[PDB]
Amino acid sequence: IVPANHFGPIPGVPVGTMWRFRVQVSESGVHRPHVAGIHGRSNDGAYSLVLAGGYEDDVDNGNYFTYTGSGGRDLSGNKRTAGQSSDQKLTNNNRALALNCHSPINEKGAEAEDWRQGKPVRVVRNMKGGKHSKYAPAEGNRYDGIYKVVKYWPERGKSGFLVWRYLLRRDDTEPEPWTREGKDRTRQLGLTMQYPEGYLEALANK
DNA sequence: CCATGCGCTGAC
DNA sequence: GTCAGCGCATGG
Repeated sequence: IVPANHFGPIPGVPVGTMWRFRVQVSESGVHRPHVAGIHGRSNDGAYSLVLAGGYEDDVDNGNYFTYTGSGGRDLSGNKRTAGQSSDQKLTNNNRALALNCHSPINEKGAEAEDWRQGKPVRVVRNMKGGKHSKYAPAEGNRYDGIYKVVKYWPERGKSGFLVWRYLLRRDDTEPEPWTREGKDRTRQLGLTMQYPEGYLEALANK
């Protein structure tokens, strides 16, 4: 298996692979955190991210998307998500993702000199993003391939609070799973939704 | 030890 | 559709 700080595609996991739950995506190594949208280390970079419609400032255009950093929220009361109530900061996961950009870390944001030389990020799209994106899968989670950070910057989001934004652009030879070519490949590879052991059983009875 | 957290399940 | 809160993994 690969280390937790592995950059790039996970061997044996082609674009198009699908998992019903986040813990399954974690177990595969594609996106380790089972909750966080970003998996990264503040002195290395981000290895992967998940688009799940969790942040109102995200803009999903398929091969291109504007991702929002995490944080800027009050999670007291043992919460995992909430609306924006404070300015986000270029720290922890947010800092890791900015490091993927082919440019020195910049507190005011930056643009890549040559975006193709930036560190790769494995991208997963979750069905919940389907509320505003036509690229989200109908069910579960789907690995969509490698993307790179073209630029990142801070600005006031819909809430009026400062949020960090990142422009990601796809850089993968495997076809996008939402195109005719991607669907054909998924079919040819016989990829199907992965469910936990005995999940469907208990699911039906519910 | 402690902060973070783009989930998930059940009760309206 | 809202919404309250819990275990756990990862990073530091």
